Amino acid sequence: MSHYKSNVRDQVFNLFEVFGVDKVLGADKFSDLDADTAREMLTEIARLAEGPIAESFVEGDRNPPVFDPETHTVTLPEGFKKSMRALFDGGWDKVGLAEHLGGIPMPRALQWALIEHILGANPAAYMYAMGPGMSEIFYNNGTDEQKKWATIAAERGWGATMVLTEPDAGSDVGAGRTKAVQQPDGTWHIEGVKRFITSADSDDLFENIMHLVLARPEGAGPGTKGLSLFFVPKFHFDHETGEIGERNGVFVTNVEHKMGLKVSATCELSLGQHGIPAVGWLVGEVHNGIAQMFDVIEQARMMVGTKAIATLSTGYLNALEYAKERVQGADMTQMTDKTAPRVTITHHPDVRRSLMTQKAYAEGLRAIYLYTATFQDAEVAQAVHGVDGDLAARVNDLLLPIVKGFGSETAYAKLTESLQTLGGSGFLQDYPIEQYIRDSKIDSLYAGTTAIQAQDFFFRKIIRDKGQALAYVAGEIEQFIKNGRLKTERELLATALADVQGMAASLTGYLMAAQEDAASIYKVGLGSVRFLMAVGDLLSGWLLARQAAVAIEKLDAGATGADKSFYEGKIAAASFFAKNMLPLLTSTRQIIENLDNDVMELDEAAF
Amino acid sequence: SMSHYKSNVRDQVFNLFEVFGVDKVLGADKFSDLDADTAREMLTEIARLAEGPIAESFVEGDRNPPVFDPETHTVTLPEGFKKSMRALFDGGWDKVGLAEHLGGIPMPRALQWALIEHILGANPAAYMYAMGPGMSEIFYNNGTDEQKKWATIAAERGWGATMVLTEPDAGSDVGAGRTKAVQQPDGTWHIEGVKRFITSADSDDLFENIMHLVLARPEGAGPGTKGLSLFFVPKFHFDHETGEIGERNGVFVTNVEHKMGLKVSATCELSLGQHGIPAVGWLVGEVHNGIAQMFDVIEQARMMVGTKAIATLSTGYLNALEYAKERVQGADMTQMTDKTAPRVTITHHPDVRRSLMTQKAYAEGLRAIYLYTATFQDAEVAQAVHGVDGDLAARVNDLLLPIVKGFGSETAYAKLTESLQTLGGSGFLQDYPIEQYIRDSKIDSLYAGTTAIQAQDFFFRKIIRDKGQALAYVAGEIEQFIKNNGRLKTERELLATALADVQGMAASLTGYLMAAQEDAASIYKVGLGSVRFLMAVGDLLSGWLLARQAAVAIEKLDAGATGADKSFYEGKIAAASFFAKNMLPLLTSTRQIIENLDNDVMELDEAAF
Ligand SMILES: CCCCCCCCCCCCCCCCCCCCCC(=O)SCCNC(=O)CCNC(=O)[C@H](O)C(C)(C)COP(=O)(O)OP(=O)(O)OC[C@H]1O[C@@H](n2cnc3c(N)ncnc32)[C@H](O)[C@@H]1OP(=O)(O)O
Ligand SMILES: CCCCCCCCCCCCCCCCCCCCCC(=O)SCCNC(=O)CCNC(=O)[C@H](O)C(C)(C)COP(=O)(O)OP(=O)(O)OC[C@H]1O[C@@H](n2cnc3c(N)ncnc32)[C@H](O)[C@@H]1OP(=O)(O)O
Ligand SMILES: Cc1cc2nc3c(=O)[nH]c(=O)nc-3n(C[C@H](O)[C@H](O)[C@H](O)COP(=O)(O)OP(=O)(O)OC[C@H]3O[C@@H](n4cnc5c(N)ncnc54)[C@H](O)[C@@H]3O)c2cc1C
Ligand SMILES: Cc1cc2nc3c(=O)[nH]c(=O)nc-3n(C[C@H](O)[C@H](O)[C@H](O)COP(=O)(O)OP(=O)(O)OC[C@H]3O[C@@H](n4cnc5c(N)ncnc54)[C@H](O)[C@@H]3O)c2cc1C
Repeated sequence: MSHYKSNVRDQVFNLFEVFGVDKVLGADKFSDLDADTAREMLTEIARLAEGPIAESFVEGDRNPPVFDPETHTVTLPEGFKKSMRALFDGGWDKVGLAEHLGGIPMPRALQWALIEHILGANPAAYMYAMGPGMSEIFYNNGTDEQKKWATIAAERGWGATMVLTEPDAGSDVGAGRTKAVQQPDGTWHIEGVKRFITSADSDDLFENIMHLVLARPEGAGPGTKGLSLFFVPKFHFDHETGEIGERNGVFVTNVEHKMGLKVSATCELSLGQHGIPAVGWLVGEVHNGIAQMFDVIEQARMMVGTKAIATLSTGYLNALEYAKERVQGADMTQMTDKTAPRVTITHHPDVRRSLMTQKAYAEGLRAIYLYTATFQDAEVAQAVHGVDGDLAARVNDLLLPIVKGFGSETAYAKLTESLQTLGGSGFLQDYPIEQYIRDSKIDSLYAGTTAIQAQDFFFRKIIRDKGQALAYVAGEIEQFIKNGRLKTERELLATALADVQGMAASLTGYLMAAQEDAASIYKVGLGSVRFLMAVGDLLSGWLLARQAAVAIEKLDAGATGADKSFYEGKIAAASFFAKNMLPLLTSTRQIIENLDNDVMELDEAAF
Repeated sequence: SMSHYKSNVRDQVFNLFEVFGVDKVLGADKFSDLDADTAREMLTEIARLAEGPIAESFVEGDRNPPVFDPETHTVTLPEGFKKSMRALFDGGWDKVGLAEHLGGIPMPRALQWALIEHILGANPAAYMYAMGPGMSEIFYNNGTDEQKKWATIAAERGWGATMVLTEPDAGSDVGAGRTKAVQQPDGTWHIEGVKRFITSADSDDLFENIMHLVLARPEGAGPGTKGLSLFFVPKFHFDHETGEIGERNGVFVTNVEHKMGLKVSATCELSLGQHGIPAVGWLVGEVHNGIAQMFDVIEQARMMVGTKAIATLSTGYLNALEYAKERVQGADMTQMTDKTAPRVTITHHPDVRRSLMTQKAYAEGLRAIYLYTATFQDAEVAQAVHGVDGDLAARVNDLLLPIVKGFGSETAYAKLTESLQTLGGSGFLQDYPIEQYIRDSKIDSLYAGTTAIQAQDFFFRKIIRDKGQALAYVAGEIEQFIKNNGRLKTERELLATALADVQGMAASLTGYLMAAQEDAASIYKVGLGSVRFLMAVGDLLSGWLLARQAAVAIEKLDAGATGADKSFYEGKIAAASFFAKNMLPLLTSTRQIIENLDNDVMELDEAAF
């Protein structure tokens, strides 16, 4: 069929058998959505993804968008716009939208499971379809008058952008210099150049685009605290009827040539530089821009991590299908007999090692983002964890940089194994793995680099949090550890939990010691990404072991056939991950415990 | 990026002269007519040519890739890339290390691969196209007297060459190939089959002829690699006396692959005797010894591929470093709470220094590894610089090749991830060369034998079949460095742990092999651990060679180095110390993992994956 190989079975196993999300289906906010309907929804969008969405995956990469300087617009390849129309015609751009904007109320964990299929099949398609979701964010932060415009924007399916980055302001958002000048009538004129804006033009997919633009009001203070957020539409419109009016002064000037994700137009965006003003409306009519924009960034970060995990999953399943059919070499137990029967390559230990590595990380990462999503609804977190609203928000905030940072880094790294499994054929564009790699490289960069994820995780999600979310998660792991067929895995998990706790203590010591010895803080920076990755590995190992515990229960109860095979794979993956990935965390702890500032004191000229 | 290529002659000369003492042999015996000054001038010259005319078409070759005409069975290469090829030819760089009697300049292999590194960093496909004369020398070495005259012609005319092994069903398992050879009464052979993934099988109008060295199975020969013979199959027939090109021979490209990277290297389906015209082949050396003869070629290809990956990581790192030096973003971490603190260049950030020193230490440790390996590729160099005789040097070179290839390919691709990350969002742009470095280097874990095949060769052939003699030699050199100022005390302690870890890995895997005498399935544990073992030995060699470099750097600083020299030597100490403290300890956990491998993953139903 298509390049995209989906895994609804594993999503349903997580949602229902592991986390118990079906417990809230049929109750309260989700009163009208039952478990059967949720499963039909996943199967339906999986088929959409495997069909018309994936159909244009190759085309978007081989025949990428073209910038037109004669009109300051972008043209998209026809096959990809056909895929977009399939997404829209099915109403999938209203996934998880609030009911009053036309959505179907559902748990976030189900919402992200639906979205995984789009991100695996053609992830730029989800990015162009995020308009109604961003209109909901504008609604939540807007005045009563602005909530009327957001409703129009959602109902009409306008596109949307998030507009922060400038040539000199990427990780350091607060350095932005785009300016906002209030006009007598209460609107603002926005002036500046922004860079790397995803979907800044989208051909004729939509009748309008809502740009949500960070800019600094004249006279405002420095840094991110001096930023405000502005609603800046591509076209002016009638605030009552929605009728599209005159062009607004916000124009793309270039489209970047990228390693991958080529069909996502990534644009320099000029505001008020082409002779008409870029009129913006202060969101909520309050000056609170970085806090408002982080509502969007949080979702972008969830999407980026889920995208990376979706891509690893279809990479693994492509590699697995290939390995099952590729005949090459003799069985290793017959390697000295040059007339021995040839075997398929799944018989080779290094290939089974590779495949189980891909499998355990893909499925561990899926469990992680679905686990994370179970904290994004108060009702779900109460129902399935017994955790109240405040703690749930802090745990979600803790896990987001794991989904994003650990997800992006891990998926790209393990796709290397997926390609390797194809041999020389993995290097061909004939197979989709090399495009998976190119498309996923950006996931460690956009929505905040890995280093920024790791700094967020430690300084904000742990230290500022006074460790409360982290202690909750460590307690659940400890509970699992304390509890026969999983005794070895629980012992390996106990070592890994202790290692992560040791890392956290060492970095906390380096931070606290910076009050008297300022350079001590550098050791936190030196260790931060490795710590983030260690926590990701610990969470993967724990959730895999929890899956294997469920699988043991189901096999004991008499699972047969394809179910039995699935459950056997969960036990194998949990055991392989505990025995081959978790122990490296001990060496990483000892490395972190011995970090020093030699590398910081070295003259720059010595590099 | 046009001038994408950033060279490092200074580090090459440091290794060649200050660390390994390869100048000990320059001006003596086989190298009597090449002195150290000349060697350094050659490195400077090809590095300048690489940074200029060769690198000039690096982007062009990827963005305007070769185009196949299926009716002429030929490829057209972009003009800018052919201009780069002519610059290489006009300088004689396709004859680096060629025997004097073939028109070469005799030189140590360590110098030859250091020269080639610059071409591989600037435009690696250019060197692949230019390997013809080196092939001709291998053909010369393996040929009859008469073939030696043809090889001499081919080298003097600069013919291109290919190595033709792979078929759709015979990649890792070379012995499965079905291409056949049909003996003719006059002693020639007619070759019949379809080969796949053949690099340079057509090369536009770069050459007047191409020598295809083709593995094929004589009718009625036995199975496996042992049944294969090697055939000289020219693209054009030619006058065996004068070299004048004659009738087109029956060997035709029928497809050119669309690849992730290395796009300018035409990778070809090659049809032999399928178009009603015989593919005439001449039996190499007029003996049936094909897989042994072809491994002369494979050995050089594996060395090249490892050197290519390392060359590419080096320029990726130097590009990231020059970017990081200029990019202002954020406040110093000591001022992160003060939102009015001065902005700093990103080399001030701990994670960026960590990233950069990771790239540096791996790029420089890998350079030391391939140059160390090359010092064993001449008996006279191995004797002068290491005091080892010809037989042990060959076994040590053989031990190290899968490390250069397997560990070099895997490591370079992985650490280029850090190089790209250093550029931030800009690293994802084609405006910078790192994303093409990544795509171009992914192939290096695959062609010339996959990493799994490298690790299996390393363990079974280069350790077990060798009775551990080469490994024991290397380990003994590491042990002596550890035993020998206490300024490298911590590094030596860390290397001692890493050496014991690698020895423990080797003992575990050897134990699994011994157990396979009793339970055949125990051998699977060797396969499960083999790649991790090969990578561990690479880390150990990197950490050791960097520490040796640190010891020389300490001597030079003590003697009073100043200026740029001083900065260079300080960076060697920092790299060796960073690598010992951040890379080597992981080998302890890897050893423990290998000590506990089991066959659960082998017994699992394939359906459960
Ligand atoms: C259908 C479902 C319902 C509908 C809604 C859901 C749909 C969502 C739609 C969104 C889609 C997104 C994608 C859009 C389409 C195209 C795809 C594009 C993908 C990626 C695109 C991008 O790259 S956008 C640019 C991303 N840039 C970054 O992420 C910035 C990276 N740098 C940093 O994060 C730095 O660390 C910052 C900038 C934070 C450092 O500045 P600072 O030193 O001033 O920060 P601070 O002092 O630490 O805190 C300042 C201020 O900021 C708030 N804050 C910080 N960190 C926060 C986190 N992690 N979470 C929330 N808020 C955060 C905070 O208000 C703080 O104030 P205080 O609380 O400290 O007082
Ligand atoms: C000194 C520096 C100066 C150098 C100058 C440069 C000169 C080079 C010029 C090049 C000419 C132009 C060429 C242009 C090409 C440019 C691009 C190249 C890109 C890479 C292209 C490729 O990929 S070519 C295809 C590569 N294929 C492989 O590598 C094969 C992978 N599979 C394996 O290796 C398997 O492990 C094999 C096939 C070996 C398993 O078969 P088997 O089970 O039958 O093997 P065995 O029983 O273990 O051994 C059989 C036979 O083979 C000999 N042998 C095996 N392994 C050897 C090694 N490592 N080294 C030498 N010989 C080896 C051995 O003869 C054995 O017989 P026994 O000795 O055991 O009795
Ligand atoms: C495909 C793509 C799409 C994008 N889409 C959008 C979009 O829709 N909207 C938008 O607003 N932006 C968008 N961006 C911008 C993107 O978020 C930025 O590229 C990213 O935040 C990194 O910023 P930068 O590129 O300026 O890199 P830099 O900030 O210059 O980072 C360079 C290097 O320095 C490191 N570094 C920087 N500061 C620190 C620090 N304080 N501590 C430690 N290390 C540090 C980084 O980790 C990185 O390794 C997009 C980018 C890409 C590539
Ligand atoms: C760009 C490019 C250029 C090339 N140029 C040439 C050339 O000039 N000449 C030439 O002869 N060939 C050439 N090749 C072929 C190349 O050497 C083969 O692709 C390579 O040997 C792998 O073989 P394969 O692709 O058939 O993969 P397979 O052998 O099918 O390997 C598939 C997977 O199975 C694994 N596997 C296979 N056998 C075993 C085993 N026994 N034990 C454990 N794991 C195993 C592999 O490691 C890999 O992960 C080229 C290939 C490429 C991609």
